[PDB]
Amino acid sequence: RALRVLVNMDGVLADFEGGFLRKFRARFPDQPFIALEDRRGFWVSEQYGRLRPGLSEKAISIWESKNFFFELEPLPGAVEAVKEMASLQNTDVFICTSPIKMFKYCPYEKYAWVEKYFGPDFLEQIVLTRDKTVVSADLLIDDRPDITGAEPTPSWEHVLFTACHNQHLQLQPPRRRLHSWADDWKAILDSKRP
Amino acid sequence: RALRVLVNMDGVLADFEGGFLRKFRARFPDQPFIALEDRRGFWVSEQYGRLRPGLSEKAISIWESKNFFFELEPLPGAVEAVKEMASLQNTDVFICTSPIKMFKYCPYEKYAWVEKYFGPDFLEQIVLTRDKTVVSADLLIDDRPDITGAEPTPSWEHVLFTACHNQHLQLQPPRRRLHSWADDWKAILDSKRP
Ligand SMILES: O=c1ccn([C@@H]2O[C@H](COP(=O)(O)O)[C@@H](O)[C@H]2O)c(=O)[nH]1
Ligand SMILES: O=c1ccn([C@@H]2O[C@H](COP(=O)(O)O)[C@@H](O)[C@H]2O)c(=O)[nH]1
Ligand SMILES: [Mg+2]
Ligand SMILES: [Mg+2]
Repeated sequence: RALRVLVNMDGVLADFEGGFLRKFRARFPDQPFIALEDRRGFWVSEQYGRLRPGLSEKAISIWESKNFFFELEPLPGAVEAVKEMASLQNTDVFICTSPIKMFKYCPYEKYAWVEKYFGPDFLEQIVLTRDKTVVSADLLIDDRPDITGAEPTPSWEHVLFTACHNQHLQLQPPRRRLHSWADDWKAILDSKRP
Repeated sequence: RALRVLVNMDGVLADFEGGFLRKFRARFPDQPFIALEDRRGFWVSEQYGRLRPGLSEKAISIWESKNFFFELEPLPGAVEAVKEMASLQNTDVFICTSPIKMFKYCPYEKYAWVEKYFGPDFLEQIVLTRDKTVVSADLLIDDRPDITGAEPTPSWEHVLFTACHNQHLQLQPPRRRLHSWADDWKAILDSKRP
């Protein structure tokens, strides 16, 4: 009865691409890097691995480091939009995020980040999972183009959230984008309501 | 097409009740405690709060402490059963667990625990969520009697896993139990297959 919306964290709420580039450049000032305009494909590490030998492992070391997730800046409009979305009648919002393989800091810092920006009561809305297809909802707003897993027919419509790495991608009809949080996300939600 | 089974962690895989009692008694040897045979109701803290003033907060302090989740012993047969279950043809297993409010240690230690007992490749199968009703599957094996959330009609059948706190409960037909991991869990799975 309530519309359920899954909102991805990295690349949708949290500025993973920007934070990564900044910290990569600072730690490795003598290595080549990929400017955001030149990013292509979900996997940062893979593009860096193509750019130079040993660069994938260096890239990985940035997001495995303590404070990487906690110190990510919110994307413009993301906190305000999600707060408003959650407050709408007949609308349930969950933050759905996939932790990295190295688990020392990432889960903890993602909870801390959500507490920081959305408050203690929002922690109840976090779902941490590597497989988003087993989470049921009406909508999933997520910057990754290919979302697959154990469920071959997920219940959600995946709305692609624009990011540097996907901005040039042609989608198969009838796949839809949310171009930024300034774009009209209420229209997208409303299209799914009775 | 593959049968999907959600297996709860505390009280099903990990011996939360036993670990809690042991550590409570050791930390607070002068306080009254609740023997496992006398446990009633999901909420440990609530029963302790009825037992004596200030005991709820003392109980909470045990599972908020570092190493509490990591040091939980597996329940008898749980690791062997879940390993076997995951290896079955046409069967996908996810571990579905609700972290406590205090997030400093709990998420991290639950990942570490799953790595310890099931190996690195099993980390992909963990779902951390306060709301299990938004995770879709054929079966949920979980020791908590009342499993509710944002989805009024979850896709799973909830099979109640016996625990000290629920062993006396009469369920509404046609709700079903798994009495322990020595009980015939394959029959329960098979009952859900085409
Ligand atoms: O090349 C990459 C790019 C992203 N990620 C990880 O993928 C997950 C996606 O996070 P979210 O967008 O689901 O929040 C993050 O934990 C991020 O660190 C990688 O492991 N490798
Ligand atoms: O009185 C209680 C009893 C259990 N729990 C918590 O409920 C969650 C259930 O874990 P799981 O059975 O979903 O793995 C655990 O994080 C456990 O610490 C409480 O907060 N209070
Ligand atoms: Mg993302
Ligand atoms: Mg449990």
